[PDB]
Amino acid sequence: SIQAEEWYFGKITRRESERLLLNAENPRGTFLVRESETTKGAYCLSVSDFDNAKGLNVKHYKIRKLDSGGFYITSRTQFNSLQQLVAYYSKHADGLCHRLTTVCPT
Ligand SMILES: COC(=O)c1cc(C[C@H](NC(C)=O)C(=O)N[C@H]2CCCCN(Cc3ccc(-c4ccccc4)cc3)C2=O)ccc1C(F)(C(=O)O)C(=O)O
Repeated sequence: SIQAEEWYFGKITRRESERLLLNAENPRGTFLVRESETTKGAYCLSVSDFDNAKGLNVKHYKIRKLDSGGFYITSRTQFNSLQQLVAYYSKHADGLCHRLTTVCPT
């Protein structure tokens, strides 16, 4: 039950998730999952990043969910649940700006 996972912020906006992520105390990979503002049934993985080029910044990755059942960022790499997706991405950067590290403070 996703509503329960501590990294699931549910119904919060894009701007708010960015206000939470852009804290100077956040190390690369700080993250939360929320509802997509415009695609029903889609979610967004908001992730903090940091480089000398841009400094502290946020990326937003859409997570699709099929009725066949899979959750994914790229259809090539799918998961049976949001949790497993999160777990995978905490060990693999792959196409993400950085691997999932720590849950975003509130
Ligand atoms: C303007 O925005 C939107 O409409 C909107 C848009 C996005 C996508 C996001 N758009 C914005 C304006 O935030 C974006 O472009 N992120 C990039 C982030 C950087 C990577 C590049 N890329 C393409 C891509 C390439 C590779 C991979 C990848 C990842 C892991 C492994 C393999 C490949 C993922 C994506 C993305 O999707 C997500 C949520 C909402 C949205 F629903 C909304 O309603 O705004 C929201 O904020 O809620």
